[PDB]
Amino acid sequence: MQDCGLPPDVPNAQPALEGRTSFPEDTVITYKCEESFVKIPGEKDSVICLKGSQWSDIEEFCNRSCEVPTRLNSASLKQPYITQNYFPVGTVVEYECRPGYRREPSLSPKLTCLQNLKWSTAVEFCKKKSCPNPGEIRNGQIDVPGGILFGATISFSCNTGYKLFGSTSSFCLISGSSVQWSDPLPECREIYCPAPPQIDNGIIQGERDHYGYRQSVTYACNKGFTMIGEHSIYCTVNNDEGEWSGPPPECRGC
Amino acid sequence: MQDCGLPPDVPNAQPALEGRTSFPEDTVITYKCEESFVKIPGEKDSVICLKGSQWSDIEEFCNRSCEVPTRLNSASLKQPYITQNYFPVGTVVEYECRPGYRREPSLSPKLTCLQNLKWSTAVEFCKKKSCPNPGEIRNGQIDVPGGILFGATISFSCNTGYKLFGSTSSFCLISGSSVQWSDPLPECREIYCPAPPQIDNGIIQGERDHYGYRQSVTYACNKGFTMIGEHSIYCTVNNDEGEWSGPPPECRGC
Ligand SMILES: [Cl-]
Ligand SMILES: [Cl-]
Ligand SMILES: [Cl-]
Ligand SMILES: [Cl-]
Ligand SMILES: [Pt+2]
Ligand SMILES: [Pt+2]
Repeated sequence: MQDCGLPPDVPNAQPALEGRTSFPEDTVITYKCEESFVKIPGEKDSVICLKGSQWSDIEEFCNRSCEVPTRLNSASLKQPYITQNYFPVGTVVEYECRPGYRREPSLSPKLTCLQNLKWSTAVEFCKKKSCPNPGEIRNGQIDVPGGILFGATISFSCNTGYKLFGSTSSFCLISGSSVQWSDPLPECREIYCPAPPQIDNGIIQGERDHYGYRQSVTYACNKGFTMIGEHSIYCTVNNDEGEWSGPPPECRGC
Repeated sequence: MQDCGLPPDVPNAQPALEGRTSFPEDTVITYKCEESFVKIPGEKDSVICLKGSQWSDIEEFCNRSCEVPTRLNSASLKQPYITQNYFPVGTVVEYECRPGYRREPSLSPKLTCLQNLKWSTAVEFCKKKSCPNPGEIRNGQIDVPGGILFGATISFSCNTGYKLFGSTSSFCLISGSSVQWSDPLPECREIYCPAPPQIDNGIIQGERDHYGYRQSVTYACNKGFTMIGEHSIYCTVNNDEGEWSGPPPECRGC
């Protein structure tokens, strides 16, 4: 009926004594690997106090191991590395691209545990996916300030004389399997000036169905009359309504 | 004696006595109609001293006449009115159109000498001839401010994106028998933008031989290069030179 003394001394491991120094038979003491040490899977990490005041045998069960690889935005830890914590020197793990990222063939998606207990240099093996080419807007313009990769933003404009109809911008969002543009290409439609005013005792030289930006209309008085204002007027617009340069000339009189 | 006294007194007429008061037989004295007066055609205007110191008979030979019809630009006196100077009250003359004018049937080409010794009111019996239809200008405009009659002036313009080549105006001048357009219609030629600049590490999507107004050129970076700028630029045509909307997008980098 004798108690057990102090547990055996295990290298790189510290036992949880619970402030005790003597333990009754059938006492199980568990060790915890020291800093930079991860318990070797399948190894005895504890001791029991047996008859004759004797502790059960126990061998070193800790190996200097890497910390769980740091999360990456481009890729994730494949299985089963994604659930492991024991990473002794020489341990290599494999990654798999996230969404929306794509594999850079020329580069390896593997990380190694260096002697110094750190993961080998990180390379861009998982490169950002690139949305389809914007295209082109008829009588409009697309602005790609920072490429068209996953996360980029592009804007749309309408050339002078045209009003934009649709989305004014678009984002390279991730959509399921691949990547796509948030909003669709708008349309740059041609602005039209309201029918040119008609004048008393005068007429419009060759009238047209519609008048667009920079388009003019020339007037002509009737035999025996005179103008009062500009002879012609042109279709203004600016941003983004169609407007005539000014009032129409004037004929008089009789 | 063989002499004559003073010549008979003729109304509205004054005789040329030549400093003398007595005249020897066979002396012929001539009278000159007074102001506002013209001598009657085919009528004696002179007396002769005959035997017995007696002057030959003489009757009034001076009316009472208008003045040579005032010069007009449209019409010209007919024959023989164009050579006459004796125009007593009631005298009516006929005109004939000049070049390039034409008679206006509805109106009479005759002028009368009124009691007040003036010509009846002048009407436009000889109107201005008209010039052929100016026609039209492909991608251009013709400005007819005051009809196209003889003497009129018309201007020519070139629609946006086109440069005028030829006469910028024309006048309806008389061409022998008729009146014709001084100069021939000009040419509305299409302005071209200087060859679109090229960018480093990029290319022009489907380059063209020439670029006209509102025509654009889309750029494309080279693999591994990010396009930073306006995905495309268009050719703005400003009165009246061809210019690119702006700078071309860029490809980085390095
Ligand atoms: Cl692009
Ligand atoms: Cl005017
Ligand atoms: Cl005018
Ligand atoms: Cl681009
Ligand atoms: Pt005018
Ligand atoms: Pt582009």
